[PDB]
Parts: sequence; structure tokens; C-alpha cells
Amino acid sequence: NIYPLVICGPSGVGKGTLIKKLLNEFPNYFYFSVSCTTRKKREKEKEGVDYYFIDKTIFEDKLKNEDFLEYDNYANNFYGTLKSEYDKAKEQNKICLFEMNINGVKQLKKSTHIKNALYIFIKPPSTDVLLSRLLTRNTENQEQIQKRMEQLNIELHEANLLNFNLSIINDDLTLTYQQLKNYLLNSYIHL
Repeated sequence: NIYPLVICGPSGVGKGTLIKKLLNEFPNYFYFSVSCTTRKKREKEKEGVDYYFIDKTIFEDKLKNEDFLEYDNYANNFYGTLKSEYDKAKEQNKICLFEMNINGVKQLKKSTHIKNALYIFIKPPSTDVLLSRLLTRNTENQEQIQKRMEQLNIELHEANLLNFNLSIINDDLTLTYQQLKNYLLNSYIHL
């Protein structure tokens, strides 16, 4: 059984960039988990790639069956990673790579479907930088932007109560990827 790899942290820490480099460099070793969402598919978005776009009724049916490893709600839409994503990774005999926020990780750490996963926490250089990147990529009003700021404060607070196999302050992408890559080479690739 190949232990799944979870790259986690709050939005804005650079998870996406790090994962893309990883997948680009070791394309034959990973199966990138795809999540479900009730949000409407945007123009450039691809079904089965960006997400599995479904509606509220189906999402509710899935929860009813407890088919999720983790579920979340953001900007008035539901998101969740199905246990089946892990099965597909197994089917192809590859490392299942999960991109998650802290709310997701705590659900994975309790999940009975998966076990022995490797958790890599990608931290921001600071809270100020994390919050600033939030405002930068957002054009919201006071009350709403404050809610997202509080959500990020909760993420960091929750992260402090969990244990990760490795934690990296992503100050410099190059250095972060290098530490990440070496860790993964020793954990999965070498020999």
C-alpha cells in the first residue's frame, strides 16, 4: 500500500505552485486527487480535472453515504474529496497526492478509509503576508473580507494543534521545493 501524500496549509501559501512542480517533475509517480464541488463550472474549467462539478442533491447523497474523506463549504458552495479518488490512485498503482487546507487535514487524520498518510504543512512567511495575499486576490466588502481573515486565523490555530511529518515556511519557492523534493525522494522515489 502506497502511503498517500498530503500537501496542506491555508489558501495562499503556495501549495498549488509546489504541487505543479512536483507533478511536472515526477509525472509517472503521482495521481492528483480531484475534488467535487457544487459551484458552477467556469468557462476555462474542465470537468474531471479542476473538479467534479455536481449539484447539491448529489453532494448531499454522497454525505448521506459518508463517501467523503473530507468536505468543506466556501463562498456559499460545497467542496469535498471522495474516498474513490484514493481507489483510483490504487487502481493505477501510484501515490495519491491530496491538496488540502487545514480543515481538510483534520478530517483526513480521523478518516478510517486512509491511514499512514504523509502530511506536509506549507506555512506562510507570516500571518501578515497570508492575510495580505487574501486581500490582494479579493475584491470583497468589509464584513465578507473579515470573515475570510478570521477563517485563515482559524486555519493557523487549528494547524498548531496537529502533528505533521514535515512543516516548511515557504519564504522562497526554490528552497521550499528543494526541501520538499529531497523529503519525497527519501520517502518514495529512491530505491
